[PDB]
Amino acid sequence: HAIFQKVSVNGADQGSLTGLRAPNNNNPVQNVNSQDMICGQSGSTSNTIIEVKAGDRIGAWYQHVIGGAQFPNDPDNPIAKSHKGPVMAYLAKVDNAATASKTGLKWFKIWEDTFNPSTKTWGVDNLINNNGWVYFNLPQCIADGNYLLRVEVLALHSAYSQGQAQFYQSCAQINVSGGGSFTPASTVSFPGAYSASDPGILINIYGATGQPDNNGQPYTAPGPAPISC
Ligand SMILES: [Cu+2]
Repeated sequence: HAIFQKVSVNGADQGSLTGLRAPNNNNPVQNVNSQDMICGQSGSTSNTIIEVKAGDRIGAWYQHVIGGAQFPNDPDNPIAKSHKGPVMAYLAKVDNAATASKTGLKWFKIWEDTFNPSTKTWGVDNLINNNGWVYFNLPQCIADGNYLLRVEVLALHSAYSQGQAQFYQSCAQINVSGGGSFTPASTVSFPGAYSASDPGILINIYGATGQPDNNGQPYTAPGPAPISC
């Protein structure tokens, strides 16, 4: 239970909900066929389009509720420790990031922090240790212009049952300058890219003594591999 609700650009805080299409509650999306998978449940929208340069260091901030912790010493801020899983980021090129319909876009993955089997560390573990932030660079080669930037937490604490993996998604509206001429060889659809039977979605992450360590096995994130310039 958490909401992606703020972006930073090379460390500069763009402000709460600035440029975001974000849900207004922290409940998960669980039906991978839902249009809610694209940018989360329909919630707040913003007219701002965040100016970024290709290659920039982007931060995406999750907190338990809109605005931060739900109450003093909230143990589930930025997200409950139990919610082990990967974090993924995708781009979709759009003409106008403020007015584009979220439906039917052509998505490609640019980054993910999944599971390190030898350290037993999930992307959500790093999110927690970075106080809700996940950091990644925009590719240096992507073309100039508007994009939606979709960031997604996949929490697997209940994912051993069909349709009970939990998704926490929002989209940021950005304009890229200083880019290159990259065109993705392949794109995917949301909804569509994920199937409930995917081995990173229908998964029992619990080991011998009940710890969520994936039995020290490698984990396969759903969707396509991140592009590289
Ligand atoms: Cu939760």
